Amino acid sequence: TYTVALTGGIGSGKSTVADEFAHLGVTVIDADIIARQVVEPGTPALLAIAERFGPQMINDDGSLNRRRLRERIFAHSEDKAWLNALLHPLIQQETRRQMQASTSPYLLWVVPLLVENRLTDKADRILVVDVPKETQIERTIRRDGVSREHAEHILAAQATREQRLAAADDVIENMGSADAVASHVARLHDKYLMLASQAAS
Ligand SMILES: Nc1ncnc2c1ncn2[C@@H]1O[C@H](COP(=O)(O)OP(=O)(O)OP(=O)(O)O)[C@@H](O)[C@H]1O
Ligand SMILES: [Cl-]
Repeated sequence: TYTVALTGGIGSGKSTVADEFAHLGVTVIDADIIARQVVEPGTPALLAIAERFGPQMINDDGSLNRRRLRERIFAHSEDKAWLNALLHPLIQQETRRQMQASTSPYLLWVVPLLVENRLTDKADRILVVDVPKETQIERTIRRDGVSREHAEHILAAQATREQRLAAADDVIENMGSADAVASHVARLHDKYLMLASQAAS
């Protein structure tokens, strides 16, 4: 299936832009979303986590207490392997199920480390969601409750803005009015529909 890889730095709005494509009927694959769904309330994986590490891993609303699980892995690095063994097969299975169930003309794959892990060859097209550096920092501080200095450290551990733009086939700036960003998505959607038809012929 024709595949567009969406990437961008922390705070740029990968998920925000992907949602607009989803609204146009595009199947969006995002490993972070899938990882959250495999540990949703009532899931067997969440039960396994609670039975190993304790009922305090479950909040009163039935969801995973993510901070308590991060604390457990921080104190016991060996439990990272256990968590990976539990969750990776479920994430792989659900990724494949979603691919198979899709009936849209193309797939949008959210790939946060596309450039860093050198995956710029798997997708038919690369879309970069871009914002100024200061915008990344401001949106990350707000969402994640980190210091500006912490946000800067994350940026330094990710691909540079220039590297991401160099790899992009198309760039969407997640700035200005939300309506215009959505119109930009609609224009790219038509481009991708036509490229998918061209590939199919
Ligand atoms: N146009 C915008 N103006 C202001 N804030 C925005 C805008 N678009 C998204 N945001 C906010 O910016 C933050 C980052 O957005 P989002 O979660 O889509 O980022 P991401 O690139 O998918 O994720 P990550 O930073 O984890 O890599 C969120 O709090 C989102 O609400
Ligand atoms: Cl977390």
